[PDB]
Amino acid sequence: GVQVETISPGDGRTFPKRGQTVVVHYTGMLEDGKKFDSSRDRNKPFKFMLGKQEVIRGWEEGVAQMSVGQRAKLTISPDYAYGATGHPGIIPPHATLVFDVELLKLE
Ligand SMILES: C=C[C@H]1CN(Cc2ccccn2)C(=O)[C@@H]2CCC[C@H]1N2S(=O)(=O)c1cc(Cl)cc(Cl)c1
Repeated sequence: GVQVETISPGDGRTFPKRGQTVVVHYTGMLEDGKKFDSSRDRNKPFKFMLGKQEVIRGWEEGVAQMSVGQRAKLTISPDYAYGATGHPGIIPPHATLVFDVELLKLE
């Protein structure tokens, strides 16, 4: 599954739901490894629409637990990320992922 651990608090009121456009900054890391990607490298925020399965399941379930303004750590098991296959060259097989996510706004 996905574990959500808060780093810094959001508004405690505005939590995204299916069909909303969520704007975030994030860093993605392998558990027991290093960073593999971040939004903040280019500084252009990452945008996605919740509940359209355009991001991994752990994001779908974990970002839905975040409110606007919040920064949280998401720990995502392989079955909620990229499973047995991964994405060779960036995410290995059977990888647990850790993300530092900051939910900026709904757009
Ligand atoms: C590239 C940005 C996305 C990619 N996706 C969607 C997705 C789309 C197609 C293939 C793999 N993943 C995702 O679901 C998640 C979570 C949202 C932020 C980013 N990733 S990510 O795990 O950091 C990532 C980032 C990058 Cl550069 C490549 C991969 Cl294969 C995965």
